[PDB]
Amino acid sequence: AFKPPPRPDFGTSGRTIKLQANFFEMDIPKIDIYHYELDIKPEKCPRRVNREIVEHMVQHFKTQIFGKPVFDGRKNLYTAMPLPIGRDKVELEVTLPIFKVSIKWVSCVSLQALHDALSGRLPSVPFETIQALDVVMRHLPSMRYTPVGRSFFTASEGCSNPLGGGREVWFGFHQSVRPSLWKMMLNIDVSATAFYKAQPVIEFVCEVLDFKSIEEQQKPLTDSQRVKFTKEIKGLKVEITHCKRKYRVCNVTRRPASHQTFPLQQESGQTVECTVAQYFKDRHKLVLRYPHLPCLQVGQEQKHTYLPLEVCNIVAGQRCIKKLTDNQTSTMIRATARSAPDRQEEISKLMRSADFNTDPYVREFGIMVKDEMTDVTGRVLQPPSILYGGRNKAIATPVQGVWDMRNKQFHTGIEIKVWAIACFAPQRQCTEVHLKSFTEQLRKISRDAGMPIQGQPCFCKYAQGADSVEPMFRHLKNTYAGLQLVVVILPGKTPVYAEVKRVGDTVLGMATQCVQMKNVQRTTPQTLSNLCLKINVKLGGVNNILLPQGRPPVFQQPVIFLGADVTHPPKKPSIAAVVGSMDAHPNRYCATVRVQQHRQEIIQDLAAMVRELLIQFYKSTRFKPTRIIFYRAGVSEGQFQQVLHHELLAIREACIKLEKDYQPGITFIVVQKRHHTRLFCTDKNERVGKSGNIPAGTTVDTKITHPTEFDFYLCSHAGIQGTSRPSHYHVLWDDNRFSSDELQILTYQLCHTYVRCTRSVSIPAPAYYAHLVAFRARYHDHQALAKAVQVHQDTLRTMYFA
RNA sequence: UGGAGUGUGACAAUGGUGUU
RNA sequence: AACACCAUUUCAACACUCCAA
Repeated sequence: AFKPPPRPDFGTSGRTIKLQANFFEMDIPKIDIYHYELDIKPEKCPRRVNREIVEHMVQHFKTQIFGKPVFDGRKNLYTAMPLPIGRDKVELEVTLPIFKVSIKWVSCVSLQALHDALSGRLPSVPFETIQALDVVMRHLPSMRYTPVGRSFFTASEGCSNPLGGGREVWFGFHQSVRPSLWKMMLNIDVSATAFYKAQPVIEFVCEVLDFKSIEEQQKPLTDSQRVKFTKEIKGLKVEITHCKRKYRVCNVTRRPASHQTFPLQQESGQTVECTVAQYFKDRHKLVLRYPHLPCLQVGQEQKHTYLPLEVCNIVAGQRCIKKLTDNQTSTMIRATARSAPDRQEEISKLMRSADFNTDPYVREFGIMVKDEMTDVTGRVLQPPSILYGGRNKAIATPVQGVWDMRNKQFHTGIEIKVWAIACFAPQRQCTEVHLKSFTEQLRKISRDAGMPIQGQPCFCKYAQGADSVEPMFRHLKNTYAGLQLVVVILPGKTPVYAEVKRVGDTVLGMATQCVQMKNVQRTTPQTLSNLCLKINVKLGGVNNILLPQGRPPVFQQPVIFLGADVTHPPKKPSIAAVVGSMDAHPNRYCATVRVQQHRQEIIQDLAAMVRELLIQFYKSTRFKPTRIIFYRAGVSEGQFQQVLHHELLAIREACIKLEKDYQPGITFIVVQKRHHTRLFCTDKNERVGKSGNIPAGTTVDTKITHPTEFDFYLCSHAGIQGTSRPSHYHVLWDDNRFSSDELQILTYQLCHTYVRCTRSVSIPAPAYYAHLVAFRARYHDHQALAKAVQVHQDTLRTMYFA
């Protein structure tokens, strides 16, 4: 439970398809770079200030040192060539129109060891080296661009994309230095956001208040305009233009600049009441061109510092946080999240205009970055045959990641004979005609799906308030003998849903299915179809199974599939969910959910959860799992060592305390949807759909993947919009000794066992289910709430989370 | 609350050190 | 009570697109 497994082989299954990744090949020298620690007092200075201080320290001490370093911004310094120092601390003083800086030697970072690491020599890739290189590549844009999080943003070169108000669209990019199979690469992905337009505040008022010009009004119209302008400018930073000095707007004055008064404190004689306009007229010899406009209150309310709008400009680099209107959000998504070729060309254009090969800090260390994206081979895996049943027992073949139930019926359809209707929406907007039409349409779709509605509901009543849920359900449960389903019509977002699911899933164990109000009014066959999928699954039926004869050889012996995900509160306990397959299809899953420490992603009581699932598996199959496939979802790389250490033991421990010396092979895999890796089709004809993304099933385990460890990219879903995010899978452990092809095919095949739709999903079904279970337990003093997530006895043996 | 896909969030929340 | 900074938390929220010929 310490070391991750090496990649066994390279996959050879599927049709090859020429690809390009958003990785840019880097040429890195064998030179050793030198690392030094800085010590700066005071110890609270912002990063930008630190970079500024170091910048001053470099040029003013060229006679002693620096015969061109890079900076972290906080206690990390690198130089290409060495300097006159030692392990001893060298302290000096600098001045900024007053700081004390101490430079201390730390260590040497050899890039020869980096080549030995990228090659087959050293198995471990020095993290300190990756950090150093990343600091080098980020040093310039950290000062040149506007840093946000881990990305860098900037304005537009020619055109200027507006948003209205004081906003406009600034574009940016996220860079990160990553290790590869043979050569270091630079990962880069573009993005966009909304910044405040760098303009005079007098024009900001014009744009916020919908003025063609400021001379449209000679006097302030209303208190509401004051509130609106304040709502937009309160909190923003502005620079002055009659001396430079940056200020922060705390409020907007009620009175015009001609009447806005303040304590003048004219040297001696203390304060005299003076208006802002008279002040700027006397002191700064400036007559206000627009004295009828209010002032910006800046700084402290006790300080009484006001500024006319015509001397203030909004400083650039200020991102917006305010709510975006329809046109703003539209123009945003109408200029970002574009199709795959558009994003591809944007990244290329970015790599062309960023020009890393001409920047001094990059050239200092002799680093060369390829201006073209990295070509990668890639290969499209083969979609599994989906077996439907019914009278004909037809087969569905996933075309482009999507199939349908046209002339097909469920593998195990359920004859629904007893069911109820409880509408919580007002009868005024939801007539009985809507309910009957919805009933007819539902019955037809149901019977067509192989899950026939054998007749009208035994119950149909309107209701209101969540307090009506628990009593009614009890009555419903006691009146009608052997009811199968309770359909709950909701008028939108309401606390009713949470109680419906609480009473339904935990308290009584009744199969409940909520439907939004509008879908009851106007009904399409597709919606009713997916709804039937959910119903048929919730009632214990089987929608569809993988073709039994068309499965990887792992199924030749009893094997269980586990999925795990963790959800954190908005102080409240977090909840971890672990699901497990309960048959050999594998279609049916049982859910286990626990409560945990705040924001602790490491599943603590995992062992017991696995124990339950294992026990339930034996109860449902009469077979003991010779293999355990654990899909962990939600953890990032920085948590791997931690998670893999505990949870794997937690799994293994569960296998020991159960029976004798029963130790099946555990295959610990980490699913990751959140990453800055994009894949594009090289051939224009290979593009799929409007979004023009890579075809569903695209598999990559070369060039852009880890040099030594077992990981692979799999785009298992078809891109509906924008650019697809290929799900990344990292095998942290593997006792079963999977081949690349086998595990990739198994994973892609498990992406077809999703029971809520006739499509291929981005992540495997167990992980998705685990996410649904977790998010469901969200709707449901610590030991008290620990039993709140404990679902019902009869609900446990079902997929209520579906 | 029919479903899937992908954009935004990072002046985010907390515990920590520290400031007139 | 405001304000800085260091280490963590991709959790959740909102929105959009797609499911006529």
